[PDB]
Amino acid sequence: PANLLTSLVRAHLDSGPSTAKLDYSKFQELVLPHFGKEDAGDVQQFYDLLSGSLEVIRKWAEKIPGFAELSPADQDLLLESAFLELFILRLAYRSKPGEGKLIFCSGLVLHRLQCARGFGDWIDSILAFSRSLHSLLVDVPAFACLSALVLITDRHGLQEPRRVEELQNRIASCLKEHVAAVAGEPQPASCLSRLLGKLPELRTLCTQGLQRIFYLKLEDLVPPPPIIDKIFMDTLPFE
Amino acid sequence: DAPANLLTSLVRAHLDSGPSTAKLDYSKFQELVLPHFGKEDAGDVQQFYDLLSGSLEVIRKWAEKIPGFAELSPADQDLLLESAFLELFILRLAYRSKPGEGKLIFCSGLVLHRLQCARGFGDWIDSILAFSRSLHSLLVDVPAFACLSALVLITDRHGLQEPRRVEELQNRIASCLKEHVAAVAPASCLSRLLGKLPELRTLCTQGLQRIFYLKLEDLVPPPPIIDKIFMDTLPFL
Ligand SMILES: CCCCCCCC(=O)c1cc(OC)c(OC)c(OC)c1CC(=O)OCC
Ligand SMILES: CCCCCCCC(=O)c1cc(OC)c(OC)c(OC)c1CC(=O)OCC
Ligand code: NA
Repeated sequence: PANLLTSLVRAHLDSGPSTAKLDYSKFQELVLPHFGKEDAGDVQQFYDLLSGSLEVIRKWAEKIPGFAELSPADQDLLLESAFLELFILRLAYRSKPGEGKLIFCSGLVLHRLQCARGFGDWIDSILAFSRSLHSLLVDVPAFACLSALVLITDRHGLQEPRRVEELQNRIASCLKEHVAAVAGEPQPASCLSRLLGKLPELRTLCTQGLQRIFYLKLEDLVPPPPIIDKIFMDTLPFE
Repeated sequence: DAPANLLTSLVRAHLDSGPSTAKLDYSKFQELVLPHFGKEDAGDVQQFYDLLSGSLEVIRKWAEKIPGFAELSPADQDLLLESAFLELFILRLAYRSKPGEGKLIFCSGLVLHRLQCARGFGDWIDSILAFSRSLHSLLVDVPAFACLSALVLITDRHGLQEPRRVEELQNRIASCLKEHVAAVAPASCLSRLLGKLPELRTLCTQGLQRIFYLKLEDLVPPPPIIDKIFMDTLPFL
């Protein structure tokens, strides 16, 4: 149970690596003593980790009941506008901040110190958020709704903002009755307002992502892939 | 007119572009403010912008005083000014500041404590004060600095209509600087100074990032000419 809750759960679990398909062939806890200060390699990896999730988040979104029923312009705006947030949220939930382990959606496992030069201090902020997310001890169905709710949310330029809002309300309702379905002791709506407290912090983290990309576009060692670029420019709110 | 003529003009342009020890404005200064670090409100951001704008109006009038500059084409004067503004704002602020006391001293005469700049400027201001210490330790005298800042401005820029008249004027100020440093008694102070250029370069980048961040945040609109400088400098636009 139940039918919305189970589709979400399935779309979530299907959009990422099983425990058995994790790839450690690249993971090095020891690296340094060095920097890039930015090397091409760092930057090209940063961007490749980013692009990797694109196709994955896009197929995940399609399995959300109702998402395929929004206008195609609305589907593309939600996806573009939520991309960085979904990338951070899913990374944060997937990773293991106690050990400094980042686990990407391909299955690829990397150490923080392997990510540092590419992501800059951003990786540290993501890790902090992941530490905080972990201690909320959020279950899979709660997570399945939370990420869906990051995607399905009001955005400037929506064609059918009311239909996006009814789809979001179904999801929030599903969430609310699921975290109340674990009743004793909590049943609180404290659990709830704590998990929902994680969305603004996420938006703040996304801004830090846009900051890193601005910085890398500035130095121009290696251009972003056009779809990341398009999201950067389509979502920077300023002729 | 008819001592030291180009040099005299440079010094005189320099000195009239900034405050006398007597004209320092302690009216907003507080030796201790307790800021909420990492965040900023509209008065913070507006002061940051005003500080940038007033600096550019002042750099404009100083430039009008460099012999030859005001006879460059209008578009050339604009382009030189817009292209060097961040460099000049950082170099001039660091040169007159008092980092041993956490004091930023702007061209208008406004004195502000590092703590007071934290919210508008973010980390950038701390890094500018590092460059102040770095600059101050080279003991660049005022006539050397008059020539140096002027050479930051007068330099090749892509899109000049009259690049050779700019290079002609660049040659004039270099010969002028050389005469001066030879009149005041290998890898030289200038070589040493050129060695600080990467610091200045990074501080300009850090300025461009702070402005990006604040535009993203959008508490208040930026001044048009500052916004145009930010936008013109982006190599991807
Ligand atoms: C390489 C750095 C060495 C340390 C010197 C620091 C610069 C300085 O405080 C200074 C000292 C002067 O007197 C010697 C002077 O001329 C009157 C001068 O120009 C206005 C300045 C510069 C200035 O920007 O102040 C105006 C408010
Ligand atoms: C044209 C593309 C060049 C990109 C390089 C970084 C641009 C920058 O930081 C900058 C931007 C400006 O305008 C935004 C500007 O004038 C205010 C300025 O003063 C020299 C600098 C400083 C500078 O160019 O030297 C250190 C980097
Ligand atoms: Na992902």
